[PDB]
Amino acid sequence: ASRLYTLVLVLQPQRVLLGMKKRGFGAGRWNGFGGKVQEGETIEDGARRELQEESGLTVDALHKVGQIVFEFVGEPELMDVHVFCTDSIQGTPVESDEMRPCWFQLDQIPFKDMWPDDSYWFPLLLQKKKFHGYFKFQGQDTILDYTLREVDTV
Ligand SMILES: Nc1ncnc2c1[nH]c(=O)n2[C@@H]1O[C@H](COP(=O)(O)OP(=O)(O)OP(=O)(O)O)[C@@H](O)[C@H]1O
Repeated sequence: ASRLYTLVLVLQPQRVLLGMKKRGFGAGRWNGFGGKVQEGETIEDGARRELQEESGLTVDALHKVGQIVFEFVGEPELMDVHVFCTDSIQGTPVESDEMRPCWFQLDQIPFKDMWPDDSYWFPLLLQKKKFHGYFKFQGQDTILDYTLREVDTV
């Protein structure tokens, strides 16, 4: 019972781009760019499309960095999130009614205003490591249990 999602982090040597979600589930947090994979599109195609829709950026080269499964107690569907990274983009980030982009220096990542699971795997992403993770949440603020392991192949 899992649904496919993508998450894209535009990570450059000195900075990372995040977007403040304006509405819906998880509004008020800085997150990567992503969403549900559509019928007839590959996971990577879905990741490229979501980055454009949510940030206005065009990505050519994408790299798989992680796979994270999110469980929300009381919600039947698991989120099967395929995480990707790019340092190679075109365009300028665009603010829309749904999302506000902002660049962050790597030592100023706003963890207090991000999903709690980011504090576990973002440090791996910054050190160019690949990972498989699982987080079980109660509501939007509490991690009940989790697992996280580094892998060589995502
Ligand atoms: N680290 C994280 N942990 C948990 N949830 C996260 C997360 N990062 C992140 O973006 N999310 C949530 O993941 C969800 C992604 O789904 P979404 O943005 O609503 O997209 P959709 O599948 O509806 O398609 P879209 O509207 O085209 O983007 C949102 O509810 C975000 O709050």
